[PDB]
Amino acid sequence: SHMEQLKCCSGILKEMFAKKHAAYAWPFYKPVDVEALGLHDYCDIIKHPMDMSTIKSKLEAREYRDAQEFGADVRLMFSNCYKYNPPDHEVVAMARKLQDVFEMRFAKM
Ligand SMILES: CCOC(=O)c1[nH]c(C)c2c1CCCC2=O
Repeated sequence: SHMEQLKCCSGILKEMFAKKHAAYAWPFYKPVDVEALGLHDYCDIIKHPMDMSTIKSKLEAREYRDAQEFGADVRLMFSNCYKYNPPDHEVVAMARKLQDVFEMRFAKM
């Protein structure tokens, strides 16, 4: 059931937003503020920005046909972070910790 697997996707996103993961998930909660100092080049590098609130809205608006499409947006959000930032940036390590949560849940769904 595609409906049931999308309910699992909503459960994975709910955990990613949970207090347990907040110490490293918070940079991914909302769209990157491209007007902040140091982010003048974000829009030139990142063609398709993505964040957890936009994914939550896409789930609510039924913009994902299946778990594969939901997973693609979660992975786009982490890939944007890895592409934009230097490999030693604090946010890259936070993205890895959050991706560990996602990949384990997504694989076992
Ligand atoms: C202080 C507020 O910065 C953020 O929440 C935030 N989130 C992500 C994913 C990023 C940033 C800033 C650096 C670029 C980046 O990849």
